[PDB]
This record gives sequence, C-alpha cells and structure tokens, in this order.
Amino acid sequence: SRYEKWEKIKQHYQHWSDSLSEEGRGLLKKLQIPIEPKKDDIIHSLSQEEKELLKRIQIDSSDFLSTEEKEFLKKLQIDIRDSLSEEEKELLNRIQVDSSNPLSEKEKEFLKKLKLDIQPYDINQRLQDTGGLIDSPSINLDVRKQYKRDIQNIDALLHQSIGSTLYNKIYLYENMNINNLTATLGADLVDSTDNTKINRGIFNEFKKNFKYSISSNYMIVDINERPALDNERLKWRIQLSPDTRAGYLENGKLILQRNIGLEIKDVQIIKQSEKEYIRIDAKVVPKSKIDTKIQEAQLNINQEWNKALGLPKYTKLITFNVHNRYASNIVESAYLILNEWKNNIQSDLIKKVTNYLVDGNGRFVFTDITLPNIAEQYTHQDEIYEQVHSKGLYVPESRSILLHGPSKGVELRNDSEGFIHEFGHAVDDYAGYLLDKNQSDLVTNSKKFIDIFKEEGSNLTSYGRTNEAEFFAEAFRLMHSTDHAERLKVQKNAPKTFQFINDQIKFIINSLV
Ligand SMILES: [Zn+2]
Repeated sequence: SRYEKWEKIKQHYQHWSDSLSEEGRGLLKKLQIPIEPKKDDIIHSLSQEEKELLKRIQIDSSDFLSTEEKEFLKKLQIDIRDSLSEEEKELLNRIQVDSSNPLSEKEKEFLKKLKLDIQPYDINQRLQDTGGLIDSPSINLDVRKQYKRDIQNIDALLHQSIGSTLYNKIYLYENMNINNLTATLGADLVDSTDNTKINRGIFNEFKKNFKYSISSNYMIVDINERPALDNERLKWRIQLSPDTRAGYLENGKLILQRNIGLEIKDVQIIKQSEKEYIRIDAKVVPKSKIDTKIQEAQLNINQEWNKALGLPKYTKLITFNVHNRYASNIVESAYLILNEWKNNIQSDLIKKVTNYLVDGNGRFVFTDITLPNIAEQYTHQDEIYEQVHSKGLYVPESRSILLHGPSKGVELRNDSEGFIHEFGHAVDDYAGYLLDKNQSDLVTNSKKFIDIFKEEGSNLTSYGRTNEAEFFAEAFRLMHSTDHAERLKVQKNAPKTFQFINDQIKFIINSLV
C-alpha cells in the first residue's frame, strides 16, 4: 500500500516534524522553492541605453553564461520588449533565427556585468554547481556567507536516520530530466521519429559507464513513485542505508542529507503507459567509498598517460573534479576522450605542448561542477564578470584545459571534439611563447593571423567568427576531426588558416630540447 508506506514513514519522522522551529520550516521551504530575482527591479536599474541594448541582444550567441543565466535573461528580455509594436517584435524574432552572428564588444561587456545581478538564491543549485565547494569565489561574498549559514543549519536539521527497521523495507523514487546528467546524450536518447521509444544505441552509451553517483546537494525524493512528466525519462528507484539522514516533507516526500554516494545496481529500459523510460536502481553508500574509487581512477589514468606521453610517473596531469549524479561517466569518458585526442593529433605536437603545460604545472580537468567553481580558472579570474561557464576552457595563466561533462557544446558531436578545441588554444599559447618567451603572447595575436582572420574568419563555423583565438581553435579542431570531410573544408574554405596552422605545428615540433 502506497498510503500505508507514506503514513509509516511520516510517523517515523512525526516528532522531528512537530519539533521544527518556524525558522526551521522556512529554511526547508526556501530549499524547495528558490528565491527568484526581481525582474522589475533589474529593469528599473538599467539606463535607457542599457534597456535598448537588452531589447535587441542575441542572448544565445553568448559563450560564457550558464543555462540558468540564459533562461533568466530571455525572460527579462520578454518584459523589456513587451511595449514595442508587433512588427518590431516579429522582426526581432525573425532576425534571431536566420542568423547566429557574434555579440558586439558593447553587448558582451554589458552581459558580463549583468550576470552579477541575475543570480537566484538557490541552495540546492549552489551545492550542485560547486559540488559542495561552497567557498568558491563565483558569487558575491555576502551571498556566499548566507549560503554557508543556511547549509550548516540544514545539515543540523537533518539529524535523524531512516533507521534499521525501514531501510530495507522501502524504496524511494526520483524522476529526472536526462539533460541534468548528459546534455550530449540527452539530445538523442529519445527515438527521433517515435518519441515513445528510447534509442538503443544511445541507451548503451548512457548505461555502459554508469556505475556510481554522487549527490552533493539535498535530494528530494518521493515516497511513492510519481508518473513521469514531459521532460522526465529517467526514473530513479533508491534504497537508503540505515544511517542515511533525512527529513519528512509534506505530500509524501523525504529530503536526504547531502554528500551521499550511490552505487548503481541496474539500468533498464522499462514501459509505463505505452512509453519507454529508463529505470535506474541505486543504493546509498558512504560517499567516501565512491571518492576512493574516483581517486584510484585518477591515479590509474595518470600512470597510463604519463607513460604514453613520456612524462615522469609521478606527474599530476589529469584531475577528476567530480561531485554529482553522473560521476562515474565523467571519470570513464576521460579515457575515451584522451584516446581520440592521441588518435587524431600528431604524437610530437601532443608531447611538445603537454610538456609545456606540465612545465607550468597545468592540468587536464574533467569535472561535473561548473567551470567558474574550478580553481584552475577562478584563482586567475578574480572578477565574476570575467568568469566563464561552458563546455570547455583553456586558461593560459594555469596552463590548464577544463572540460565540463554534463553540458553540450555548441555544434560539437561529442566531448572529444570539445577537448581538441581547447587543445587548439594550448597550441596557440605555446606557438606564441616560442616566438618570445619573455613577453609571452598568443600566436593568434600576431598581425599575420589577424590579417588571415579578417579574410577567412567567416568561412568555417559560426562560433569561429567570434574572434581570432576561437577561429584558430575551431580551425584546429576541424583539421583534426575523425571526419575527412571536415578536414577538407578547412583546406578548401580557409587555405591560409590551414597553412598557418600547419606551419605553427612544424615550428612547435621543430623547436629543440
Ligand atoms: Zn574556445
């Protein structure tokens, strides 16, 4: 009985629930229902020029904002635009679809600082974005301190374990949007023509490396399984351990303590009401047990690649910064990503550049927390307005490549292409450094490449138009694609770029040691 199960769990927590202070309850509600920014107040604080700018800006052309930030800005844009006449509005929509032109400098610098003013107060999101590393300097300090306060108080509210009677007598459930874990597989996991069906091949991709999971925020789970909504194709079924701490929430839910591990027991395609879903069976285990598995994998992948790249065995090159629900896939796909990397790029280029990165204590960081909360970025990027979220990043100050697993890259088939793009930036860096080690600049800042960008910059991908550095990186990525057609387009549509990049590669490989 669904209702008896509910009643029995509610009874187990009944004293706890009765004992909550009003401030205790408020905190639990805030956790569940985040506090949104006030659009009207945001808009009122803009100058007339800024309002204009915001009316006509192409938000999805941004390459530094998170999904959440982008979604809020679009809503903000609707309000600002809803006094304009219909033609204006129709034109503004018609122009956005038929062209993805890059943002102007004016547009970009405006969005970068506006970023500071559009953050919701969202405790569970803050924990997921930071993987529990809540002191990370990616938001206002005073807001940071409130989060820490709230989170410490929630931890202290959640002191009562599910206990040895209930733990093996109940399942709990969580419906999940697949994009939350993999935006990349998400785009295809549903059958293209029959969306009552799951793509069997993508399903295998999703399942094959899904062995463990981490929850860094507070899971809100259903006592009784709820029929899936629109965006929900993942249906978790979870077994707690006797010492898992939790609290009861109204309408038959538990909130679980943060920092738990999950071992994946089974992943199956199931049918509910003539539609296909993915059942995930998981068991709660100590997070420490999963962190041990991650650290062992980090040790192994470094040993393997230090040997392959001829680095000292102790070299710390590859880092797993892993804290969220698709953990094991971040870890395992790193192996595949670096395989493709070595497959598609000349061995001497890879060795020369990687040694340069190692020489500056650089890293390959594979992570499922957002890039502003990665130290290899934020320790050199103090200004939140200069902090970037995206699929990947190269940070010259730390000689580090960062790769964010859960998100999906603009016009990138997979994570391997995203890594190779970022490696393009490292090549750009090393090439420029070999020109002048003292005042070390990027080779894409040389006047020659600037001249080449002005001619061929619009001849490859839409994202390549953004600027010299991105153009070089895109050109570099396409020149080393598994697809011969893509290598050929560069040679044919951007022959000076093609030649310039091959020359730099020779210059790099031929520099003496
Ligand atoms: Zn880039």
